[PDB]
Amino acid sequence: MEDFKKIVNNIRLKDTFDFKLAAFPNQNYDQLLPSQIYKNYYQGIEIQQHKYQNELDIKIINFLYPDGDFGSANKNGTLKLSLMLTDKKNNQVYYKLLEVSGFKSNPYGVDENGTIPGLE
Repeated sequence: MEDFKKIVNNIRLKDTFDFKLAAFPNQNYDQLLPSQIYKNYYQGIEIQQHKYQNELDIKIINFLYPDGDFGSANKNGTLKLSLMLTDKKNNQVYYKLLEVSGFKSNPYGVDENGTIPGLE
């Protein structure tokens, strides 16, 4: 169908697949702060794999702040997606961290509950 090692280097959000969180079914990426996603994906992630579904399986197993703390992520509207990629031919599982931006952001990194990065 297509060699896996050629399609894995092409996995990109909004292209190959999209995700929707069980906690925010009707909200786009740009209306969600990275911190909101990080604190609510435990409710469930629905993957919409648009391409390569014959050859590959894409799962987001963890959402991580690029630098380890929400303020930094909320400022850049960025997240580090920890992925699990299954090669459907051989059935081997591969892991890959992918950094994506385009999520809601605010200049100081304050979160959805008013918390300020580093204060208190």
